[PDB]
Amino acid sequence: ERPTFYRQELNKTIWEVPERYQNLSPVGSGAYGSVCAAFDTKTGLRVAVKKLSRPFQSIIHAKRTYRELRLLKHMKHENVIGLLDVFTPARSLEEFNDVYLVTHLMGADLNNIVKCQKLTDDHVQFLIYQILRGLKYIHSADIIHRDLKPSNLAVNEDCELKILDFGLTDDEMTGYVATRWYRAPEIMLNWMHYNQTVDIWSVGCIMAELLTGRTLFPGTDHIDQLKLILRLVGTPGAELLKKISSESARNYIQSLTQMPKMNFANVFIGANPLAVDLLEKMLVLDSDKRITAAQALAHAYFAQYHDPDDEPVADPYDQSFESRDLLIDEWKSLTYDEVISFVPP
Repeated sequence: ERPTFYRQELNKTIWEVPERYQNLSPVGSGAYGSVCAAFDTKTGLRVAVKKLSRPFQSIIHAKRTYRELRLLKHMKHENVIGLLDVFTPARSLEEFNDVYLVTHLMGADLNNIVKCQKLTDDHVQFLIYQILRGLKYIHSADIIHRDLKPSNLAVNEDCELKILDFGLTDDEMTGYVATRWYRAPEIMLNWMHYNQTVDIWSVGCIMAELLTGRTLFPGTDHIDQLKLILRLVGTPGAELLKKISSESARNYIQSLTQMPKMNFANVFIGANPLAVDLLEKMLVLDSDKRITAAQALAHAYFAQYHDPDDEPVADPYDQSFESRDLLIDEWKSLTYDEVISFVPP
């Protein structure tokens, strides 16, 4: 059942893939590996074929490679980037070295959408609706995205959306950078263990922006960002304070001049009041009191799209491997096993 593979060198990289993938075209690269756009003659879609570079260079890499493959194979939802195929030209574990992932190619991320046009409220309900729909699925499996942002949301000409490369160095989070602007404060300052409510905070930031055309919390750094946040939602109370482990963070938080939550109706002037209500429920300083993806889908803002019968949950995702210490060669074997055992949808 092994498909026939064919080799070729495109932009200094050798690609050895099944013949079902045609017209490969280099669409970029990075620290992760090279990526080609291709015509998948089986599904008929335009796909992204990524060749992982040195997936087993070290224990840490070998694990990351395994983790991403595991996460991609699990996701089966219209609003979440799923795995269309995974392969290696190797005929055995001894020859196993390169890994290729095939995912659907959506076109552009949310950032590129907003650059080309001005989104109506109807566009925003639909886009947030889909994000929440995919998040309910993700969360039902006890999986946290961890780094939801406009660049991690692919959209197409029909406004359909899919959540991309989930959270898998802080340097990328320093300064006036977008990569940190959508992060819940409790994880930004390592105040506590992050749970899925961290994603709901990212959604509020994104929805606010789509409504105003402006970044909700464009901090010049972590502290500046924290002040922009506390200013909007108020400084912490005693109940939220007890939940912060670090005695230093508490002392710091208690040093700030206390402020009340601002009126969201006067921040998001002219926005649909339902959207304003929902944002107040998403941007709650205490993560335990944030609205859940499931609860949010049922909020009146989404009445035109909500359908409790077309908002599926996922099968349990087993992440026991996360707390497992193995050698590079063992992680590689596990990875190999996941590849050859892949079953097309």
